[PDB]
Amino acid sequence: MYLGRILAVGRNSNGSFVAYRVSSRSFPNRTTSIQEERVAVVPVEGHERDVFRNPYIAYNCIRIVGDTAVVSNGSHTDTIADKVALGMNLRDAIGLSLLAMDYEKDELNTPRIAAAINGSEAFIGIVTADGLMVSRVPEETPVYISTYEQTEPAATEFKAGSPEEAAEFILKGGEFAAFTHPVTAAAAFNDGEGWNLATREM
Amino acid sequence: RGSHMYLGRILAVGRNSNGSFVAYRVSSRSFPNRTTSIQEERVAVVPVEGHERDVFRNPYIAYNCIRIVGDTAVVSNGSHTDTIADKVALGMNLRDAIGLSLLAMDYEKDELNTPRIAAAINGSEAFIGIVTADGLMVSRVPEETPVYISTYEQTEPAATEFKAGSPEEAAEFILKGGEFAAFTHPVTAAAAFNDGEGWNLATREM
Amino acid sequence: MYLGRILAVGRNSNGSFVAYRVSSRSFPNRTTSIQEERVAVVPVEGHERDVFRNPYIAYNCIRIVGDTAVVSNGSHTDTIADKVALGMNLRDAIGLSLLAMDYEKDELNTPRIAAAINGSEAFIGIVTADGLMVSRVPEETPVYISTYEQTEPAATEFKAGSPEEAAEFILKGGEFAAFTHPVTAAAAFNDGEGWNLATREM
Amino acid sequence: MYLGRILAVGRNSNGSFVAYRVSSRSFPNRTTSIQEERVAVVPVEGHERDVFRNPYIAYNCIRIVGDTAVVSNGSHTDTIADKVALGMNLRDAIGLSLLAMDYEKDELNTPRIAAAINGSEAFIGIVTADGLMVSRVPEETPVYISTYEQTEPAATEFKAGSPEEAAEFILKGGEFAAFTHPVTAAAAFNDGEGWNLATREM
Ligand SMILES: O=c1[nH]cnc2c1ncn2[C@@H]1O[C@H](COP(=O)(O)O)[C@@H](O)[C@H]1O
Ligand SMILES: O=c1[nH]cnc2c1ncn2[C@@H]1O[C@H](COP(=O)(O)O)[C@@H](O)[C@H]1O
Ligand SMILES: O=c1[nH]cnc2c1ncn2[C@@H]1O[C@H](COP(=O)(O)O)[C@@H](O)[C@H]1O
Ligand SMILES: O=c1[nH]cnc2c1ncn2[C@@H]1O[C@H](COP(=O)(O)O)[C@@H](O)[C@H]1O
Repeated sequence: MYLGRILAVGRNSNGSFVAYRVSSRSFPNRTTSIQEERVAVVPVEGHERDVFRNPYIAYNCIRIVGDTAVVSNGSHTDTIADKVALGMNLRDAIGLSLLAMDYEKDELNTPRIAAAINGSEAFIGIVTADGLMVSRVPEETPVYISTYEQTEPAATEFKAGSPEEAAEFILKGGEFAAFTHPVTAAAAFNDGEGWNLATREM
Repeated sequence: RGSHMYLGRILAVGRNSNGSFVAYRVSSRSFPNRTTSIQEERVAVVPVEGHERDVFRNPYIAYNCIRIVGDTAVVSNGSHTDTIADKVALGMNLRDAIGLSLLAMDYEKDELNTPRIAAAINGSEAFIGIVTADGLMVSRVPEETPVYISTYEQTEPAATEFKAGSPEEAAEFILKGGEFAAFTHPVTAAAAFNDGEGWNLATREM
Repeated sequence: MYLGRILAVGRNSNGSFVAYRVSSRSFPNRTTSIQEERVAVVPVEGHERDVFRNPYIAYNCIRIVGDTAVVSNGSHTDTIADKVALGMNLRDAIGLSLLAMDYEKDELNTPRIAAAINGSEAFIGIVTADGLMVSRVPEETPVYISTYEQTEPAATEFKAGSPEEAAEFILKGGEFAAFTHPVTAAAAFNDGEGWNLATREM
Repeated sequence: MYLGRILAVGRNSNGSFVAYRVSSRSFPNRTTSIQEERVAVVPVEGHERDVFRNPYIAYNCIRIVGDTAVVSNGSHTDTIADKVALGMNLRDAIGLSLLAMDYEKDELNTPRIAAAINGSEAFIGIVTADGLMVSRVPEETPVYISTYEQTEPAATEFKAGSPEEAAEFILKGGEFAAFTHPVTAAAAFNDGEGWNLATREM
């Protein structure tokens, strides 16, 4: 039931997207913030100092580089987006970044997850204490992955026609309604005219 | 799927009640004139006498398929066997050695985008990996069971009750034993086995 | 004369060490903090929010993993230290981490610098918009490198017999006295009985 | 005076190029062969079996991928070219390939050298038992590097207006005339209308 941090990526009849949701037990005092071409997970007012207690709770969860949208549960969002910006195919950008940064060094060896999608293809990846996996996202269906339990891509009928709807869906919609401890969500959606961002709170 | 019993190159890795091992088998349709050769701490896949020039026709048919570096055994379907073994020798955990090598070398640029597969195992752990046109995967080998993977069809680790108590038996098994008997076009096989007193090598022919 | 962030690594008659110094014009309100097996560069009281303005000003500058000391001007200190901890020679740990993380995406394409040293060898590295370099530290002499100007290893007669002295030296000693805008420094020293840490302020 | 394998890269008033020269003491029975978009170093008739004695003597020394020319002293020519073809900037393609493949495991720890150049930029690299280096080629001057002695980029007034002239020059021209044991050379030249290849023998 508790999947921790979750991300979804893919395309539906309305367009392409990436969605992100923070689920948390020990660090629930966080929200999402939209800035230029990116969405950051940051502490809510009055909890700024939490970033000094744990180095894995504040980071950009979404980055937009040209026609590409990158989503992840950590600072590797920037590592991956930067490589894409400097010229590197999606598979290698995710693969190299995850191989180098590796799983998080906390009490649970929390995995680093990520995905990236452009106009022609998409990839999803994860690195844990047991391995590294980067795979092409099925053209026929959107998928999601999480840091706990669902540490493997899983198909999902992700319905959404805007970033607002995408963020809401991963937060409280469909099968995601059953995953516990929701805190905040964000998403990027491209209906063909460019990437738009949005966030949703409980 | 089912009607496609040709798996191409196959490797197996794991431990059983007799010890730890890596096994390799060459299955081939277009390059069946090859054999395995044992050299110092390694086993190479090479053309049989009279076909030496094939290496100049295709750069992926001759290579070391097994390398032993200290307590570690490395197995793969290409020259990345050396890339990985070298990193292990210079100090690099198994997962990263395989991951970095496969990420860099990538799938083979032939008519089928033939994947590069590999595995490595030491006294405490083992990892298996593959890189294809659709991705990269390196995973810890289950302590409870040996696994195998191939370049075609079985491009994902699969459990196997690998019975063997020596490198000779391991090579024979992946060549004609158990479920491997059903995989077509066998050519030659090799294996490394460690019963606790060190890695020993062997090859088997049809 | 402004070298930005500086690091030194090597051995002298007293032992082996790594030293780090923060020089800064736009973010001078920072100090160094010692925690378990590491030293972090963090904002001084009342400036915590600066970490949300620039993602490159707060990070562990020194990490100790067993017999190895790692020093760097960014979060790649952890990326490198983690690889060393999981088994990876110094050259590759630095090489892989810098190749993946790359130079910083600010107004100056600020390079990422790093060094690591154990009982038998040491390496130093840098990645800029013009390249990547990782090299063995000369056994005969300590060296230093910075993010601006001295973007290449340079020999230095680094005198010090403790982490306190090492931190002081890179802050105000020898040729470092001429490098401007000093803010805070830290160092790790091993006289043969283990790595000890220290920080020094102006 | 013996530099082993040598490569040059850069641009002059006539165009851009990469040049390669095999110098050898123990394996002089080799020549260069032009194939589709590539030049291979192979044994001369009657010495085919040498490839089974040493794994580092036969390989593609030049690969052309679209607007990019790649040159190297080993099979990493393909590793690098393939990454460029699949989308990867020149610096990272060379950096990743050299980091992974490393120096050659022979009696001399022979380095792996490489360079790549397209319409807007060029990079040169080397990996030895002492390190890894990938750097931007100066826009103002061509440079060369070798496996022995000149294991660092060096400026060269490389005169040539065609691949034939480029191959000849690195083989017997200018300062290269002084480097001993020449065997065979090859080059790729782009005067603006595409990459053309050529080889030259003593
Ligand atoms: O948003 C996040 N991304 C990545 N790791 C996180 C995040 N939030 C928490 N963690 C890590 O996961 C552990 C578990 O957090 P929890 O499951 O929410 O209680 C923490 O101690 C952190 O180290
Ligand atoms: O032993 C091998 N290892 C890796 N690739 C191979 C090997 N043998 C053949 N190949 C590649 O796989 C393609 C198919 O070989 P085949 O399946 O035997 O017909 C060839 O064109 C080669 O590029
Ligand atoms: O300690 C540091 N490590 C890495 N980058 C830094 C650090 N301090 C500042 N920077 C970056 O360098 C730029 C210039 O900083 P300044 O030279 O101190 O004014 C900043 O805008 C940051 O992006
Ligand atoms: O063309 C080449 N590229 C890379 N290494 C080579 C080449 N030729 C020879 N070598 C390596 O360099 C060593 C010395 O070659 P030599 O200097 O020509 O005698 C050999 O044993 C090989 O391992």
